[PDB]
Amino acid sequence: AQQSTWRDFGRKLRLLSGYLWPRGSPALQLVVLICLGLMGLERALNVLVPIFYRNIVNLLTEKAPWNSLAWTVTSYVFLKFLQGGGTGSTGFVSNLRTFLWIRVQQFTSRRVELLIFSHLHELSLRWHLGRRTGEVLRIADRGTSSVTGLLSYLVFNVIPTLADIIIGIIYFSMFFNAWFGLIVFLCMSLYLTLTIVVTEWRTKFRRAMNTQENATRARAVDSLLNFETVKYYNAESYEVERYREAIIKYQGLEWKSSASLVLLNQTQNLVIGLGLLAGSLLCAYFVTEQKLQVGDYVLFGTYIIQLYMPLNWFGTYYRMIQTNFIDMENMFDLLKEETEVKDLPGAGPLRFQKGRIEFENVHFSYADGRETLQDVSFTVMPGQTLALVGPSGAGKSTILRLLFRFYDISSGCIRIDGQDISQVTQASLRSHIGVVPQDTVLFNDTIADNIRYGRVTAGNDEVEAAAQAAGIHDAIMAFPEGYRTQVGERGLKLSGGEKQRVAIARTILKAPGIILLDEATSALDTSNERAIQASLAKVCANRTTIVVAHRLSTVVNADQILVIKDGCIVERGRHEALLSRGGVYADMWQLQQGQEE
Amino acid sequence: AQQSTWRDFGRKLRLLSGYLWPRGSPALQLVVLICLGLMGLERALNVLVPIFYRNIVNLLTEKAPWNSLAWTVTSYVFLKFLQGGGTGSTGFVSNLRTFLWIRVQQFTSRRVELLIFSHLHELSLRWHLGRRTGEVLRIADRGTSSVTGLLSYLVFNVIPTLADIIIGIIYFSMFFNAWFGLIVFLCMSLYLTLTIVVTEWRTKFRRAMNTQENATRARAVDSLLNFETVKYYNAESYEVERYREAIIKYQGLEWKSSASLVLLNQTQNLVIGLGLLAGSLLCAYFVTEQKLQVGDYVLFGTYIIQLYMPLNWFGTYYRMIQTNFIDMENMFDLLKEETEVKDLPGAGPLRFQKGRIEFENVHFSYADGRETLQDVSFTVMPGQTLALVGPSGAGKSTILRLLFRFYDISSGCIRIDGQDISQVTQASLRSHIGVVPQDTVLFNDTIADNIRYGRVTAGNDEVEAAAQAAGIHDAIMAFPEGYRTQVGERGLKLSGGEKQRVAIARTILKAPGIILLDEATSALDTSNERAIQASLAKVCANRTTIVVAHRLSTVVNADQILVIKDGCIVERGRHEALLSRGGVYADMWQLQQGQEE
Repeated sequence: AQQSTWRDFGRKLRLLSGYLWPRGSPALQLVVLICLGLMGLERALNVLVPIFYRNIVNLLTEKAPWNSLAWTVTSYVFLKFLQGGGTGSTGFVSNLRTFLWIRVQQFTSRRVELLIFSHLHELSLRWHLGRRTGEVLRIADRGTSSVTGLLSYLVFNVIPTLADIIIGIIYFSMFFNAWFGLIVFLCMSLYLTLTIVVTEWRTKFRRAMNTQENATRARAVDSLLNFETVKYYNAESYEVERYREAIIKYQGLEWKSSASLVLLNQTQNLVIGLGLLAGSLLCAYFVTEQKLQVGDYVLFGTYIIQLYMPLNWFGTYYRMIQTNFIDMENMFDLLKEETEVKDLPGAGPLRFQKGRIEFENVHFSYADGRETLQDVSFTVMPGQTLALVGPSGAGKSTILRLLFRFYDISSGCIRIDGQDISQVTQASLRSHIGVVPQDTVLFNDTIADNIRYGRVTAGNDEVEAAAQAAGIHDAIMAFPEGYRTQVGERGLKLSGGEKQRVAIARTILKAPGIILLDEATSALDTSNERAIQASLAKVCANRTTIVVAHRLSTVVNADQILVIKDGCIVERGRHEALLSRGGVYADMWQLQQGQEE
Repeated sequence: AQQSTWRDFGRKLRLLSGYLWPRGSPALQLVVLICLGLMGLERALNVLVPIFYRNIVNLLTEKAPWNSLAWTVTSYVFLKFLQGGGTGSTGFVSNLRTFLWIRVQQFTSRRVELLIFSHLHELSLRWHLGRRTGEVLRIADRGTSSVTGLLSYLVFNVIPTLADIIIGIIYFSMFFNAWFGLIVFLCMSLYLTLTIVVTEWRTKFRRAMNTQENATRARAVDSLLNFETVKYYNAESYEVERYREAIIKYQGLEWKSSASLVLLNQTQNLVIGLGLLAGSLLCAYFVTEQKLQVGDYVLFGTYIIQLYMPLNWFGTYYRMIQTNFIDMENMFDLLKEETEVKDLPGAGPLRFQKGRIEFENVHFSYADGRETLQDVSFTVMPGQTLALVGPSGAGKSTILRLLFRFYDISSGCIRIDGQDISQVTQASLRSHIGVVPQDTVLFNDTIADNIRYGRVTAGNDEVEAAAQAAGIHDAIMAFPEGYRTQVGERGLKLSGGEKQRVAIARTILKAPGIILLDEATSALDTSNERAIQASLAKVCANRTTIVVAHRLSTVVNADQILVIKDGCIVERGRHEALLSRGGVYADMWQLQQGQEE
């Protein structure tokens, strides 16, 4: 229950990383089994090959014919080839183990990254505005690389290194005289303690260096963005002198940081030299003079400096483990709770005998932000043109946003045909109704598979039926590549109303039950819209149509309109009556006829 | 004369990097001398210490008392401590050499970076058009780090490594039998050739991996910025399937890249193993059986794998040398030619008996861009209010920049008092006249040393004389820290006209001869300006004043105005006459009196 690094670490491993591989089950567990087998084989070879080095030295000092030497030295060169030298040539089986490990690394990275990317298509848009999304994608894929590097380094470069230390200290404690193992243990404990102490002494100097670095960069960048000001008042020498003393003090701080780093290197060198100074325990100390051989010296001198080379790399792991742990908690905690979605059981899709919609007393405020609807209730028969054309506040878009189930509002629930919307599922509502946006964004793809996006699986009718029904067969046959023009925004800007008519073509390829015009054009001239409205309102048919606008040449229904004020209806009138009797829309009509010239 | 990497490289070293250190001349050449001495000492120790290893092995196989062994093995541990192990512990004298080298590294980095930063305060914005300065500052400090890393790596990690190779091959060619040196030379030539061939084979795979990486990132980021479009039309599975196959083909390309990298590691391992396979030339090959000792084997087995460990690091140097060379040519060529400045000899500062200014037929166009002045000539007596208040084109703001000597214009040079401006120096003109900008930018500093820039070494009359003469002593005594409020833009936004009145306070602390009131407020209400204009025009005194505006409640001089049209005067009139006779300013006055309500 405490805030530490084993309660959450033990909670996230309760069979969560246990079904990590349920896809390639015949031929993926064999890969990790062969990787563990090669890891154990390499840990065995690291102890096995200096024994053969000692055998070569003992056979040279105790002279033998060439048949007892040639196969021995070729087998030694072979067994050293299987484990490489030191850092150089990285061994024969370790890099092969990484070449086999890269496939399951790609598999687990693909799994966790698709899990994140599939999680970020639920959890609603109310939370869809943190302030940015490039930063959350950057911490997302840094977190995926972080968790795969963390698991790889923790299972490959910490635990096998410690196992090599344990098998070496068992070797020195059992097989020479149980005297060298005390030296190895004290030297390695002193090495690790001095390394972590000078590392935690160095981190604050590095942080001060970074703060002085971005301070002395921010002192210069604003001085050079003010070029006109520095060409004024002829004071360039003062600014270059101040930047001179700023970079002087920055060089002083990073000189302190470099002094800390070379002191770390000096302490590691002093510890490894004092540990290697016990090579004088190979002469006249009941060693090598009475009861040991010649190769027992070179075995020590090879194996001690052999097992100390992975201990150099404790630098640039510890900070990497810290950054990987903070990236793991950032990707684990700050991404996955819930926002709004209620897919409760016992839910039929929808009921669609007609196209009615019904409203009863909606009440919502934007989390005590922008004021919005109150006391709105009306009933629309199947097949009707309805306008929401009041002043440009929040209640206009409010009608457009709410029927699509972005968020719940009040105890009262909306009733489309015969069932409330809080009980039924999401996908039937998102499929049976279809809106027309204010502006259409084409993806970086062709024009033909931007019209495809609603239906799916083309079917070879989108250039034949949808392009002709929108009246755009000429312009889809007026492309240099025929119709496959592979630009959405990285090439030519297409037009203003062309994006709206291709959104209407997408709506035709959706075939909705209730269409919600949502601010039809709002960007270009009305002379194109009033000319091509016979094809724009072809999708306007025997179905419920709800349109919002402010250029009121489109609203010519003359049946009933619902001019809104501050999210509150006070008239619930109609077009001829709001031009005649209840003038609020009439005053807007006077100022609009004054606006037309 | 050819475009290659030695003509310019030999031209930039003709005594340019020869006076690199003329500041710390008593105690900075000793530092680089001790660094070269320690480099030579470490190159000597790398050959010296395996000789003592051979002596230890020969004395152990040819048994001696402990007095002939103990000092020998302690001296060997000492001499190995002075040069470290392999990569581990980095030696005793090399890291000390870098600790002494970091000071002269800071010195040369400070020199070249202050040279760049002092060069970028000269010439004319006839370059101050490069639509980006963050990138040129980024390329600038990357170039400084580039050139210091290039010089350090070239003098420390290439030439001493080659000297170690030469002294080793002289050792093998002179001291064993002149047979092992052929093996070492052939092995190292084969190693370097295979390394550079597989490196140039791998670079194109890395470039293809980077192109597929940013392609598959750009395919996802625009899909997720269109979250409303993907919540529309319920087609999330299609986008995640397309992103699935995109990251599949990206993983295939980077699998090819990783295969190339592990093939490079395999080729290096094969070459070092085939070179080490000549350790079978230490048995029955006129070696170690008739005329050599036991330590001659371990000398070979230590020194061959000793001198091959710097040869591993040819990777991640060659690409670094390429990036450092392209950064060096980017910082060397694309920064320093000239723009405009003419500081020719034979130039008096200025002549300042009065405050006259005189104009004769200016003609300029913005490099065939925006059309500007033609046929403008007039004469202003010392002490006069003059307006340039035509339509908002390019001819209004032409004069302030032009009189301040930003650029030459035509054969007609301007004559301020008795001398043309193309002959005299820059600093006297930039000091004797002072302008008032449209908007004032406060630096990230206190308020008191933002007023202090004009005088230099203000001492403490700026809060007493300048703050009282501008009438701002109350607001400079109304701060929580008294007056030292350490925010310019990172804290509170101060006000609109407060920046203009503190610019007027800076102008008072400049004490100009001719003031150019360039677009006084242009952002806030006129009721503050017309109330505090008695302190705004306190600097308006017995001196030449030139003001530009469009809110014409300020221009009340009624002496002579110079309303401009398309950079051309056709009236050269006055206020009462342009309201009475030559109506162009009168038509502007009619539409402005129609604009006031």
